Amino acid sequence: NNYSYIDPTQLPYDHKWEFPRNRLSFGKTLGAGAFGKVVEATAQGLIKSDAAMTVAVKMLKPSAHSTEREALMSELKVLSYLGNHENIVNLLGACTHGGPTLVITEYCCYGDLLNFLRRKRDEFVPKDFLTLEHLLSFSYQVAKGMAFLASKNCIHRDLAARNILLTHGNITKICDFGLARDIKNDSNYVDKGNARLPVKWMAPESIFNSVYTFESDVWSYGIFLWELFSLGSSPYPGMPVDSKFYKMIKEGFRMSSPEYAPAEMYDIMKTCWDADPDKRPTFKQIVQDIEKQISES
Ligand SMILES: CC(=O)N[C@@](C)(c1ccc(F)cc1)c1cnc(N2CCN(c3ncnn4cc(-c5cnn(C)c5)cc34)CC2)nc1
Repeated sequence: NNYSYIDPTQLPYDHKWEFPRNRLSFGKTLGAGAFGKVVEATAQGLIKSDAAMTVAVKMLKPSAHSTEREALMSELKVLSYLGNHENIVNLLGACTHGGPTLVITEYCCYGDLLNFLRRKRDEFVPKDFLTLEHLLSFSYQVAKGMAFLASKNCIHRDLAARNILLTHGNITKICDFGLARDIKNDSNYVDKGNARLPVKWMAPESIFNSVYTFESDVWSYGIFLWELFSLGSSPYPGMPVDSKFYKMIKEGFRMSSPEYAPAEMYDIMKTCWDADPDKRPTFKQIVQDIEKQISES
């Protein structure tokens, strides 16, 4: 074939990103798991020659298999291809010469939104009080970031309040692109792996058939909205993940409206959870909907 879709993970690493690893000073661990960790760090001279800035640095454990090493490089290449957006945790640099690959991203000083909502829950106002206006703004910003990803033919596959971070100026940023994929060629992705999965955030077709699409990211956005307007409650309260859970989801059980969700935001949630993926809204449509809500506020 003389025309093809360019696979961003096949492109060369662009050395414009390269930063000297001796100019990083690691601080505390921000997240940790089986394969590696993300740490806070000081980067000396990263943007301005004479200034230090705080960054986040993603790194694998020395024992990481080659499956994990290439996945980290692939994530670096996807972030390089996507480009910059206000509502994602942006790539700032990488250390790839010789030693372990380090991926340097923006640091979000307020941490993840799930923990933020839970801390602010008891003083929420339906001073520095969380308000409904904050929640509408966060819903809008995450929709904008996801619309951006979809516009680049990318899916995230783990959208959840725990993977939205908060930084200065009430700006929310989507983080953790380890499972993000460009799906330009086939319009879906079939997960063949065997890791633990975020079942309560997954579309039914992802649970039952391992298929991930633009539309399954939209399902997870609906679950995120329920977390958001519930001020950080866990989804499907009182329902463990077991045979009954899957049966109920398949038969059409859905969560009810959070107490603080405006009717038009619960309306979005319900459409995000349509059993038919074709009936779910796109992120582009969601952005326009929330825009209209904010302007009428
Ligand atoms: C399955 C798995 O192993 N995942 C691994 C463990 C993984 C790791 C390495 C690897 F190579 C492959 C996978 C994983 C992947 N991402 C992450 N994070 C996403 C990025 N993040 C942040 N970014 C930017 N700023 N920021 C600020 C805070 C913060 C916290 N408190 N306060 C006050 C601020 C947090 C972050 C937080 C965690 N944490 C672990």
